[PDB]
Amino acid sequence: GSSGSSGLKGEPDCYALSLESSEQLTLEIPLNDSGSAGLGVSLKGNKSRETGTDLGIFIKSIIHGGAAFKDGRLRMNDQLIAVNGETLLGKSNHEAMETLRRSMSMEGNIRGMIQLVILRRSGPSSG
Repeated sequence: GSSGSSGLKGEPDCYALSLESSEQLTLEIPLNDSGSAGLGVSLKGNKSRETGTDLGIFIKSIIHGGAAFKDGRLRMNDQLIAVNGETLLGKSNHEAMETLRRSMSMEGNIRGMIQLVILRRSGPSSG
């Protein structure tokens, strides 16, 4: 490591260090007691007419006093770019949602947990 620079007179730019890019979070929810029935959360599908495709799947709302409640800390409208390592965007509203319950009973079986990969840009253009 160790490396830098000095000088520069003007700098045709405010500041550039690292290119910005959407962020991703990884939440782990155990399906030990919940798995029995399932996650315990509801999702909603969003369709786009501008594209004519399926934006994907997004959380609807976490049901407190439950299992997901723990992770409920999150907020609905959480696009599921994947789940348990399985992609969703590649699938449709049905399929996708069909995979969840799958991985929920599949991973929650041998594993007992489910991972949720969400994508949230840096900032929703605020300022």
